[PDB]
This record gives sequence, C-alpha cells and structure tokens, in this order.
Amino acid sequence: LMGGAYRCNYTRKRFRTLYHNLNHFPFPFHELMVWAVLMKRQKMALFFWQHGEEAMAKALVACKLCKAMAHEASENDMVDDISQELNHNSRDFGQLAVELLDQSYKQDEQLAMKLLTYELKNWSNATCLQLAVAAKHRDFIAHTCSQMLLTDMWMGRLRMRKNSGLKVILGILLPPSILSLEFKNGRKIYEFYNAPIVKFWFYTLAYIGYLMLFNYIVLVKMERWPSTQEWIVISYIFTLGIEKMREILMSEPGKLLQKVKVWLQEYWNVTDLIAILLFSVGMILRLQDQPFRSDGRVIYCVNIIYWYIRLLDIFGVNKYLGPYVMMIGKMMIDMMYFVIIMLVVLMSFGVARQAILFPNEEPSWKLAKNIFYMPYWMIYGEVFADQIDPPCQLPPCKTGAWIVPAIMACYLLVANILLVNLLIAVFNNTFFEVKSISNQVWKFQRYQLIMTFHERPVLPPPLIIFSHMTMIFQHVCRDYGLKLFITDDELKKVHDFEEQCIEEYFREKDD
Amino acid sequence: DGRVIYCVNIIYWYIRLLDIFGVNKYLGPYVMMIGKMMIDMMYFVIIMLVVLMSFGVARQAILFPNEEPSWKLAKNIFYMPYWMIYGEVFADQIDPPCQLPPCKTGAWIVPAIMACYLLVANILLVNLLIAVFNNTFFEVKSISNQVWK
Ligand SMILES: CCCCCCCC(=O)OC[C@H](COP(=O)(O)O[C@@H]1[C@H](O)[C@H](O)[C@@H](OP(=O)(O)O)[C@H](OP(=O)(O)O)[C@H]1O)OC(=O)CCCCCCC
Ligand SMILES: COCC(CCO[C@H]1CC[C@@]2(C)C(=CC[C@H]3[C@@H]4C[C@@H]5O[C@]6(CC[C@@H](C)CO6)[C@@H](C)[C@@H]5[C@@]4(C)CC[C@@H]32)C1)COC
Ligand SMILES: COCC(CCO[C@H]1CC[C@@]2(C)C(=CC[C@H]3[C@@H]4C[C@@H]5O[C@]6(CC[C@@H](C)CO6)[C@@H](C)[C@@H]5[C@@]4(C)CC[C@@H]32)C1)COC
Ligand code: NA
Ligand code: NA
Repeated sequence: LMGGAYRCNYTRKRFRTLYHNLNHFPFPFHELMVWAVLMKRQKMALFFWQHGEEAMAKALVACKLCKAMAHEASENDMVDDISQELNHNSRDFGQLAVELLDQSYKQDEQLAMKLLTYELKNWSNATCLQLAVAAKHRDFIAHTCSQMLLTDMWMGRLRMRKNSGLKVILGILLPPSILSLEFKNGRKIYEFYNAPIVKFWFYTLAYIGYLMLFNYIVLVKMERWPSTQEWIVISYIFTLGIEKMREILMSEPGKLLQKVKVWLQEYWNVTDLIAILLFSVGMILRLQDQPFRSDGRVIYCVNIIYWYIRLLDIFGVNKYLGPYVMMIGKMMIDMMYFVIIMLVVLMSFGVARQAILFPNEEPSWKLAKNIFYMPYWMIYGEVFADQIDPPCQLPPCKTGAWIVPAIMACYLLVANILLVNLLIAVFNNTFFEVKSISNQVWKFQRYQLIMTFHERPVLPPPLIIFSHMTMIFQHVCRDYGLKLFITDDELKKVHDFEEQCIEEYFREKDD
Repeated sequence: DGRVIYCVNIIYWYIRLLDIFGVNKYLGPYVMMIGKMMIDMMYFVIIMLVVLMSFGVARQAILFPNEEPSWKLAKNIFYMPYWMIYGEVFADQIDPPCQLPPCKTGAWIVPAIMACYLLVANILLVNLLIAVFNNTFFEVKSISNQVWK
C-alpha cells in the first residue's frame, strides 16, 4: 500500500525470527493506529492518533494508507460507497497533519523544522517531508515552514540570504572570490561547489554557452567538415544523452523495462528524447554530399527552436516566472477550441473566395495552399484589399466577383470582433482559479527541483564525461539534504515538544 | 554628436512632464498604476523575446545559408520578427515567392513557423497580459490612491 521504497517493520528478518518461535511492543499505539486504519474504523483511528508519540508521522502514514486503499478499491470495482468513504478519511487525516504542523510552527520554529527532518526509526527511516511528498499532499509542502525548510536545503551551507544568485555567479567565474562568503558551522571550496544552487547556476551558464554556440553554427556558413563550435555542440548533445541514460538506469524501480515507464512521466523528458534523436539524425545526414548536407542543415535549423523554447524550464526556478509558465500551459488548452472554430470560419471564407475568383484551375496542390495562406494572414493586419477582389487595360471581371468583399467584411467582423473578444473574456473570467492552482503546484514541485539538483554530478554536461569516468572507477571499489540524525536526548525533547503541541491544539480547538 | 545628445535629452525632458501632471487629482494615481504595470509588462517581455528570438534565428538560418559572419546577422534576427507583431505582417519580404532564382532548400517551413509564432505571440501572451492587468487592478488602484494622498 505505501510504495516501493517503504519497508514495514513486521517483514524485517529480526521480527521474522522473533515470530518464528510462536513479546510486547515498545509503541503499542502505532500498531493499534495502523490496525484501525486498515480495518476502516475512523473513530477508533482518530482516538488512537492522539495517544502515543509521533502524531504527525502517524497522520501522514494514515493519509497515504487511506488514499492507497481508496484507489485500490476503485480499481477493483467494488461498491463505490467504500471508495468514497476512504477518500474522506484520507482528507481528514491530511487536514489533521496540516493543522498540527501549523500549531507546531506557531509555537516554536526551530523545533518545527527539526520535527520535519529527523529520521523516523519506526517508519522505515523516512522523514515527515518524504511521507508528505509520497502522499501527494500539496497543502503540507506549500506551508510556510516547509517552504523555509526547502529554502534552507536549497541554499546549501552558505548563510547569505539578502541578495544571492549574483554572488554564486561571481564565485563560479571568480574562484578567488569564494573565500569571502559566510559559511554555516581547503574544505570551503568543496562545500561551495556541492550546494544545489551552485550546481544550478553552473548548469545554467553551460546551457547559455551551448545556446550561443548553436546560434553561431546555424547563422554562419557551414562547410564540408564541421568547425570547432559544431564539435562542441555535438559533444554537448552526446553527453546530455548519456546523462539521460544514466538517469534512466539509476531510477526508483528495480526493473529495466519498468524504469522507462516511470521516466516517461514528465513531458520534458520525452521532448528531450525526441529532440536528441532528431539532432542525431540531422548530424548523420549532415556528413554527406550536398543535398543530404542541406537536409541536415535544415534539420539543425528546425531543431534549434526546441532548445530556445527549453529556457522556460530554466526560468521555472524564479518565484514569479514559474506560475506564469504554468498559466500559459493551461491557457493553451483553453485556446485550442477557439482555434478550431476560427479555422472552420477561415476555411469557409478561403474556399469561397478561391472558387469565386478562379473558376478555370486544373487540380494541383497549389489549391490547398491558397485556401489557408491569405485568409490566415488577413486577421493579423495584412488585409490588403488590392490583392483580394482585384479591380476588374482592364481585364474582364469574373462573374460574381462582387461577393468577395462582402464575404471578407463578414469574415473579418466575425473573426476579429467576436471570437477574440470572447477568448479575452474566457481568459479573464477563469484566471483566479488557474493562478491559485499554479502557485500551489509550483510550491509543491520546488521539492522535486531541489532533490533532482541535490542528486546530480557537479560538472555540467559539456564536461560531465569526466564525472562519468569516476562512477566507473568507483564501481569496482546522507548527513543532511534528506534526513537529520539526532541522539536520544534530542529525540526525547522532540517527542515532549510534539506532545505539548498536540495537547495545546486539542485544548484550543475544544475551547 | 552633440546634436544627437540634444535629441536624447529632449526625449527625457518630454518624459519628465508626468511629474508636473502629478498634482492633478486623477492624473497621479494613473501614473503610479503605470509604474506598477511596467513591472508586470517587463516580466512578460522576457517570454515574448524568447519566442521572437527563436523564430528569427530559425528563419534567418533557413533562408540565407551562405552568409559570411557579420554584425548584420545580429540585426536581421530582432528587426523583422519584432515589426511583425505590430501589424506589419508581410508575405513577399519574408518567405519570398521562390525569371525566378531557385528556391532555397527547406523554405516551406518559414510560413508554418511564422503562423505558429503569430498565433502564440498575438493571441496567447497578450491576452494573458490583459487578464493579469485586469485581475490585479483594484489593489493597485487603492494603494496608488493612498500613496498619492
Ligand atoms: C541568464 C539567466 C537565465 C536564467 C534565469 C534563472 C531564473 C532567475 O532569474 O533566477 C531567479 C533568482 C531570483 O531570486 P533571488 O533569490 O536571487 O532573489 C529574490 C528576490 O530578491 C525577491 O525580491 C526576494 O523577496 P520577495 O520575493 O520579493 O518577497 C526573495 O527573497 P526570499 O523570499 O527568497 O527570501 C529572493 O529570493 O535570480 C535572479 O533573478 C537574480 C539575478 C540573477 C539573474 C541575472 C544574471 C543573469
Ligand atoms: C563586416 O564583417 C564583420 C567582421 C567581424 C565578424 O566577426 C563576427 C564574429 C561572430 C559574431 C560576433 C559576429 C556576427 C554575429 C554574431 C551573433 C549574433 C548572435 O547573437 C547572439 C544574439 C543573442 C544570443 C542569445 C544568441 O546569439 C550570438 C550567439 C550571437 C552572436 C553574438 C555570435 C557572434 C556573432 C561578427 C569585421 O572584421 C574586420
Ligand atoms: C501539379 O499537378 C498536380 C498533379 C496531381 C493533381 O491531383 C490533385 C487531386 C485532388 C487534390 C488531392 C489535389 C489538389 C487539391 C486537393 C484539395 C484540397 C482540399 O482540401 C481539402 C482541405 C481540407 C478539407 C477539410 C477540405 O478539402 C480537400 C476536399 C481537398 C482536397 C484535399 C481534394 C483534393 C485535392 C491534387 C500531379 O500529377 C502528376
Ligand atoms: Na493591426
Ligand atoms: Na498593415
């Protein structure tokens, strides 16, 4: 029910050995809570939740279990009453976890941050953040305490918080400037270059350089044999493909065919694969005779558009430039239907005009071009009334050519005054929902961004081939970032703080 | 050179009349609202510029494949794709109808990229900017009124 990474306490070899010759339980309310959750007893589970230690972890685990049971019951096509009664339990447990987190952060902040990161021995060594992410709980990760914890994990071991970013670029470009930044309590360089923010900025600078080289090679004349910049671009593409293959192989599932399915879940990955294959085909066709070389160059020119577009993924790290991109992504789906309707009207007008003006044309594929070309250009400003309805020294006028200006006028009135204004109204009246949803989704995906830049080779793709050599040499041979290991006294203090917080929460709610 | 600097200065001194206008009861808050919508517009200009640069580079590389390196290349990318979105969409200056020099290899992609670029720039981003201006106007209006008073 939990997931691939989870490992229950009963299935461990120690408990199998203990159970074979058949004691007690150190935390009985954990077992009773899981029993009540698994047997669809909501009141009993809510009673057992407020007793014992680790209330927030219990709430998140119960939420995940209820969601998984609801999904499985819906899949197994049982009575839909159960599959709708379980989702309510999941929502209730998620709300309890969110309220407990809010109370804990309201009381004390350092203990609240320590609560979300410390390793949980009873729940297969997973922190509260990982349990919340595995449960797809957006309201928990989007909370203020979770966002500040994510910012602390993203900044690395550097204490600069006023105006960052510029200093990171300075340190990347000027290594002597590194030994002037404050650090959290020789080895300073290793801690600087392993922070995820520095990795991200190094990757961004490498991508900017690669884009510049690609623009240079496509703009300037191309010869029989590739120049140096073309070789650099080809090496960048090859190493990026190798890095994508490495990301595929070291994924979460243990099956080679199954990891591909999980990797093909984000659209950026499949678009990257398509672009890399297209670039490989174009490069293969490029090193040939003149016509195939021209075809390869045209493939290069077409392919550069995608690498220009992919800068939005880089922009997505910004606080204000990410939600706008998600809003654009939703507005495209909102715009498709009006594109269809305008296409219908445009085709009608174009066919009518072409049939009226030119009545003695032999069948040719040029006819399919004259329908879409000029009616489409006529709605973006080029409404030249000399080309359409020609003034017919004087060639004879075509029969019925006085209808073309009237049809054009009606078509312009429909297309430029009605549909576009209705589209403006549609965009305007459905903006608040899209804005809130995009903000929540970006705040949730910040965690995945931080994780995927924390687990990444330090060198950018154009010279990442060297960092792939060390993974082969080390083949024959987490202090922080994910978890936080604490002693027994600190664990007891955290448990005391959590019990105080949950008691205060219940008392305040009753009052 | 001094005359050109005079022209730039007359641009600035013409702009500086909004400070004089700022004494009016209704012409001050509008200027402050302009000041904040400037930030929003500058946030959208980056995306518009990315799309524009992509289309310009693609068209320039497709149509002219035998150009020596010159700074004129950096001009042909920004000039015409920018003038296109302000109503000057042409069909003979760009995508030439190729008595006739031979057609360039792959010149049938320029009108399709042009159509997609116009659809993205003139129907999507500008309408989204209109929605952004419209849905965040009451807060800006109240704050500007308070700050002016
Ligand atoms: C070529 C770039 C293309 C990739 C662009 C990659 C995308 C990109 O642009 O980076 C975003 C990042 C901005 O975020 P950054 O951390 O630097 O600064 C934030 C900003 O100062 C806000 O004003 C702060 O408060 P608030 O929010 O107002 O309340 C916020 O504080 P907090 O809330 O965090 O505590 C700060 O985080 O960097 C820059 O743009 C600075 C110049 C660097 C870029 C200029 C140098 C090129
Ligand atoms: C008259 O002959 C000129 C000659 C000197 C020729 O040198 C050339 C060197 C390459 C260079 C600087 C030149 C023209 C286009 C320039 C491109 C414009 C691109 O714009 C950018 C624009 C913005 C970027 C995001 C994308 O690329 C560059 C990758 C690109 C760019 C700056 C690469 C550099 C190119 C001039 C004189 O010598 C005596
Ligand atoms: C140079 O000479 C060409 C010659 C071959 C000529 O064959 C012709 C056969 C009819 C055909 C395929 C041709 C041109 C217009 C084509 C129309 C375009 C229309 O578009 C569609 C567009 C979308 C639809 C919704 C509406 O109609 C078709 C009804 C229509 C359509 C596909 C019908 C088919 C027409 C070519 C070469 O032979 C050696
Ligand atoms: Na116009
Ligand atoms: Na015009």
